[PDB]
Amino acid sequence: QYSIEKLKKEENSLAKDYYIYRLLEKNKISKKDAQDLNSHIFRYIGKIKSELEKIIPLKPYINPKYAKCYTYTANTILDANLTCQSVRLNSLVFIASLNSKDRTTLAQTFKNQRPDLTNLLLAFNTSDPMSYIVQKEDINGFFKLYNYSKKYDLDLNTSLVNKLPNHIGFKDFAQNIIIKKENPKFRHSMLEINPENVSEDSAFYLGVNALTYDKTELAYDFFKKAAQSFKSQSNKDNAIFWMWLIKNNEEDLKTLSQSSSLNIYSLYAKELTNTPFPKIESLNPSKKKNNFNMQDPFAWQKINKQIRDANASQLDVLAKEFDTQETLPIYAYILERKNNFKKHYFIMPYYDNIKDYNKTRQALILAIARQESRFIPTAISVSYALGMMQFMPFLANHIGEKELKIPNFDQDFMFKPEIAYYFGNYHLNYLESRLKSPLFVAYAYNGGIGFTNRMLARNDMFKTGKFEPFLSMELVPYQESRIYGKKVLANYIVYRHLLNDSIKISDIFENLI
Ligand SMILES: CC(=O)N[C@H]1[C@H](OCC2=Nc3cccc[n+]3C(=O)C2)O[C@H](CO)[C@@H](O)[C@@H]1O
Repeated sequence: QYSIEKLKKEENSLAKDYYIYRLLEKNKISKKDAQDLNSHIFRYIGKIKSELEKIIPLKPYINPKYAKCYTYTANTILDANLTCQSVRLNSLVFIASLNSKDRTTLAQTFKNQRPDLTNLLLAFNTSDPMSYIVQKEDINGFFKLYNYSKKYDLDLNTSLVNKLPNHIGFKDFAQNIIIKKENPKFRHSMLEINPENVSEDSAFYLGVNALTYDKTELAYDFFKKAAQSFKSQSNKDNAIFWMWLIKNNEEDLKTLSQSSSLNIYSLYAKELTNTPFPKIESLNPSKKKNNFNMQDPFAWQKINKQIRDANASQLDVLAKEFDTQETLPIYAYILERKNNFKKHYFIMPYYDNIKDYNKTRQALILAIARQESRFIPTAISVSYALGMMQFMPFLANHIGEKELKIPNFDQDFMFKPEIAYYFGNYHLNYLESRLKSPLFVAYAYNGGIGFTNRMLARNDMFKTGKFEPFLSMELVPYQESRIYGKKVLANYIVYRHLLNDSIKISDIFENLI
């Protein structure tokens, strides 16, 4: 392994973070090594933060200007100057902590300048603050209360619900309560939001909301508004698909069958309309090799930043440089960006390691690897998932040390295609044998089998129903996994096709119920 001094000479990157983390967790960083260190951390969040602050806990940070203001409590707040008073009253917990006499006083003080404060102050002098804020139609206060406690739930009138989307907090709020199935009175009130007043994801989610109460008309209008406003074509297609499912206008399905975006919805539309399968590019570079060390994590991280920080002209220079068999995953990575994501790249690198698996298992492996890494051997994620199949270190060690007992096993073996594909196959077997559907497998690869089993046990998920299974696909409670499923499923269809082992996507959907 590389020492801390040798890491310090490399550019900040997720690779460097990973390796610093690995020293940390094996307790190989002294208090003296850890001094100048958070100048060397590319992204100072998560576990590397936790770990480095067990050595050097951070004193900061409260602004030197308001330092005075954090020396008062709910007992001494009326002794605070007027700035200090207003600063501390940013916290709804602080306000809750005050007694009701002090709230009445402070509320008189602020009714002129800060009636936002006044309203919250007076709100916490009632048994139900939300109800007070709702009656005042204080939008800022509504969201402060929502962030403070998710437990307030109350019917909102048309006037008020239509003001809510104007606030930055609305999107997360709506997605939260609709996916989690919380705040039933909020959700029911959101049926009266005018579609004119929302766009993009908010409008999409309000469409899902409307379906759950069997309000198909409002749902369509919500989905329509989502389709017209969405930035990405994939999302636009998701919304058009619903537009069609609800009303069945063939204009909508045709638009969807003709989409440039390859996704489960455009694939399904093409199947229903007898539209041919989309053009999949074919990359067979003659040249066999170049310099590039495909096993070097640091080399990838630098070439990666070059590919993001590159004008459409610098890309052509990289494309030609990496036009080899050895660097085929990079070639395709560059190409994908270069042609502005209009062409469809579905490579099959390191094929010898999977050619003996049945074709259906091959497709799943490839589908997962495409989404997880675009087949970059030394790919590292923000949570330090490793290699082409993006194994979390816990699971990689459990498999390699305990289950497959590989000799001299290190987790950096996940950077090896032969290992990635083999551990991938192993883990996929465990999941397929319990879940069957490759969609369900995909949810569990990403978010674990506990989460997936909890979801399938539910009465209202992946059961029979008017809009099933598409509705349940919209209600998978982890956003990361909800998206991952859709994408891996589309990769699966495509890879089964390229492997001369086609399946109708409608068959996939029937076996979800
Ligand atoms: C390298 C990386 O961060 N991969 C993550 C992957 O990132 C999606 C990627 N998507 C794309 C898309 C186009 C080009 C390149 N990439 C990537 O390199 C990675 O997202 C998954 C969840 O959906 C994560 O589990 C996975 O670790």
